Amino acid sequence: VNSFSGYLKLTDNVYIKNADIVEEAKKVKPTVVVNAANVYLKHGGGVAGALNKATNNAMQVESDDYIATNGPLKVGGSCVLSGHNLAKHCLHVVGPNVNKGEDIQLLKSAYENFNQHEVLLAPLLSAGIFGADPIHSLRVCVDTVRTNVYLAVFDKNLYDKLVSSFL
Ligand SMILES: Nc1ncn(CCC[C@H]2CCOC2)c2ncnc1-2
Ligand SMILES: Nc1ncn(CCC[C@H]2CCOC2)c2ncnc1-2
Repeated sequence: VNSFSGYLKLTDNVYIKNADIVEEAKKVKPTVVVNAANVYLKHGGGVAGALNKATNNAMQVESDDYIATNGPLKVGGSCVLSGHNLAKHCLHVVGPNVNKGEDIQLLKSAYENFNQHEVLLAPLLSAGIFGADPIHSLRVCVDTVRTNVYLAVFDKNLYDKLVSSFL
């Protein structure tokens, strides 16, 4: 049993809810919240900007030190950092950004990072300002992630479309 509430079950391991990933993290304090990161961990907008704002910029300060030591992530890669006031840990995952011309085949590699964690609260990778089709992102998630993932879909309109169209 876990603390996640109000989710619709899509498969054995994937659950979905119309929710802002930030308010959900604040309520649950999950072991792992996933950030929709870029390779520079520059948390300007989208899910990353919202998560970072909720940490009072502490996520960005920690991230700048990580990049100064390690250099940029790979598209499709990840790193584990603090979850600050939102979660125990934040898994920063880089999905391909279609609005920068990155290979959408890298979306599967991105979701494979989730398999290193038994339970996660996550957004749909490469959705929103990363420019991918969220229906596609949900299909790759279901077909790639084997651990238990609780997806927070911000847009109510999109949430209803994802559920209604799910095979
Ligand atoms: N502000 C900064 N940003 C980036 N780097 C590169 C770090 C690369 C890693 C990779 C292997 O070990 C070092 C910096 N070095 C010093 N200051 C830096
Ligand atoms: N605070 C937040 N800001 C942005 N997004 C992503 C918005 C993109 C669309 C497409 C997939 O889901 C919504 C969030 N998702 C959950 N919480 C979020």
